[PDB]
Amino acid sequence: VKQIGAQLLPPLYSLVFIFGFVGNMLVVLILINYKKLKCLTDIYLLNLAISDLLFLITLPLWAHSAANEWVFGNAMCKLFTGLYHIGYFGGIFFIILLTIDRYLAIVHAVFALKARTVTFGVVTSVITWLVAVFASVPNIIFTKCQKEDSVYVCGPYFPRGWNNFHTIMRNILGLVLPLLIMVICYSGILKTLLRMKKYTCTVCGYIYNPEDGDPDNGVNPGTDFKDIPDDWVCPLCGVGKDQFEEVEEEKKRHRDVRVIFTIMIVYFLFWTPYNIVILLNTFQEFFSTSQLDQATQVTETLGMTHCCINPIIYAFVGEEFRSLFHIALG
Ligand SMILES: CO[C@@H]1COCC[C@@H]1[NH2+][C@@H]1CC[C@@](C(=O)N2CCc3ncc(C(F)(F)F)cc3C2)(C(C)C)C1
Ligand SMILES: [Zn+2]
Repeated sequence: VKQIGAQLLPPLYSLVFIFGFVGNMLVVLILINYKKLKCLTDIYLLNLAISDLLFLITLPLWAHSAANEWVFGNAMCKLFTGLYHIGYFGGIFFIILLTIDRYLAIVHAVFALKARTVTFGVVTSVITWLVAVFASVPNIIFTKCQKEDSVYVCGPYFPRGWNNFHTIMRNILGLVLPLLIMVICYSGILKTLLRMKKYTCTVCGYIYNPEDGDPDNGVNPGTDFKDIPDDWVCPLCGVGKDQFEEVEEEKKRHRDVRVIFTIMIVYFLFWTPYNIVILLNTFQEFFSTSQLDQATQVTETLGMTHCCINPIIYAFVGEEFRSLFHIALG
């Protein structure tokens, strides 16, 4: 495990820092220059890129210290632990705000006034950074630079009280809160999208509008396509219900749900294994102890590579890159 750490992490963390810094800085430049931070969602996307930047700028010191002793001092050990937790806790909170922003705008039809868009986004973002700072305060206090087995190490030294409280709070803030928000928000968004979703016929091209409906053949307005009976047929050509296909939303705010939903799902796939093993390692209910100790180190690496995956999601899943690529040519 110690030799695997000296071999695997230095080149891995170097590649994550190169791909991560260039990618996340491009997101910041595209939000400031192309989008101009006009919408409310753009301010939280900018803070999410800053959350990743603050996190990934600590990788050169972790990459270096994976193969040799800690030589930056106790002051840098405390500072770089703060940037890790502010970047980690900060990031997950801005993903929750982007999910809440979409839930209220799609499910409840709420909108920020043009004059109060920049004012609301700035005040709530400062409050989020303050809550992310207070969540990192315990980790900055107890993480120190001490010597263990004649080797200088920058690691956590929490008493049994604050260590148990650290573990449960990291799970509540990084695993229970985002997952509890995911199930309530995205289901509610899926419910309202399904009712308003339009369906196009593959034969004649007849686009079924739910707001208008089809009063002619006994379909009152505002009815869902899934709620229409099986014996129903197309008004133009009279084809069957099985030939009708789905239509993508014309509104970019409705198509943007897939971008933020992926960001949330990818966060869980990378950070849940770490959050679960620290809970199993701290609260040894039935627990073999060496397996949980090595598993905490392996799952931490996975979580630390997550910083460079956010710009890759906006490139492939998001249409904001393909639109910018067409503008860059003609
Ligand atoms: C100062 O603490 C930091 C801020 O506060 C939270 C904890 C965080 N811990 C740091 C994060 C960098 C760190 C690390 O990433 N490690 C440990 C050693 C290790 N050894 C082998 C493998 C292996 F086998 F899986 F490859 C993985 C790993 C994972 C280390 C390189 C300095 C420990
Ligand atoms: Zn038809």
